[PDB]
Amino acid sequence: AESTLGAAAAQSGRYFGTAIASGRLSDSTYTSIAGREFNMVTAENEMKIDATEPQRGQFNFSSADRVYNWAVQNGKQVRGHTLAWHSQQPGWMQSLSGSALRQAMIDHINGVMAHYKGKIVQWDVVNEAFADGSSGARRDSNLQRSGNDWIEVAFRTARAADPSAKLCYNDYNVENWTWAKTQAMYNMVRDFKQRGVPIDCVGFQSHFNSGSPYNSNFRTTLQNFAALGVDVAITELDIQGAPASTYANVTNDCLAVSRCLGITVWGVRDSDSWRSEQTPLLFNNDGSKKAAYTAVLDALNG
Ligand SMILES: O[C@@H]1[C@@H](O)[C@H](O[C@@H]2CCNC[C@H]2O)OC[C@H]1O
Repeated sequence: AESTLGAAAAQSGRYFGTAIASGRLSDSTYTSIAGREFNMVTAENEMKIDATEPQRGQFNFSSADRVYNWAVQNGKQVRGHTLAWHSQQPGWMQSLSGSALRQAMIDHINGVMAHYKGKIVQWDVVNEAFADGSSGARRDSNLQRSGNDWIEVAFRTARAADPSAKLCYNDYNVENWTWAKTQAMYNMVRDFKQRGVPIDCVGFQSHFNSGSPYNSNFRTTLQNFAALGVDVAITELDIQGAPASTYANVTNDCLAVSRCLGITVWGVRDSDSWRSEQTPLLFNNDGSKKAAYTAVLDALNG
């Protein structure tokens, strides 16, 4: 048994990660708790399209490198998030459509992956391409309006740019095996594997709440995607109210699936959360451990 989340996960060959915000790297409580507890880092915002390419052709890795360098200095690996997404696009990309947008999407993947070549274990190459609800349709965005092949082209571009990186598709509301959105993602990955589209991993954001609740069939979802020949990862876990029971269920689901690489929670303290009002993380505002922290650590330790 180990006394910290990352070390506990590492005993079964897994990681335990968090999202890191560069502007908070001067906060001593934040940096010391995150340093101690996690062995994997995702940049919360700094590796997104707008942050990394604020003007077309003009990259800015200053804040991204602050996160990457903090991670490596503190003994963590890094998940890159995210190369192609409808949200947080810079204005210049929002205005593009069609073939011009396709070229800009490819150029953006190539430039960011070149900067980090060989240094990023997993990339969320494409994020949030499915619509919510019963349709299983693609989300409407400039990217999707450029053609159904946007996702496959992003993945082929990424495979050529950095053959060492594991290439992930990441989404939310895709954890419950019975949901239409989950099945749409399953059918896409299955099709990609049939047609030779490079995809190595699927990320399950795991933003659980009353409208999108945890279900024990998450373990079935994880198993069934692993059986397609991809790794699986829990990428942005948070749980409304932070119940200990659900936090332990999720942890045990990952521990039960050989190709589940690890778990990232989407922040450190409740006050760091994008959904702080839902008190959905493992640490209190003062940095003390919540009941859910103990439940996770115990589950990791068997
Ligand atoms: O700071 C906020 C981030 O936490 C938020 O991150 C997204 C959560 C949902 N899945 C994708 C993540 O990038 O993005 C908005 C930002 O304001």
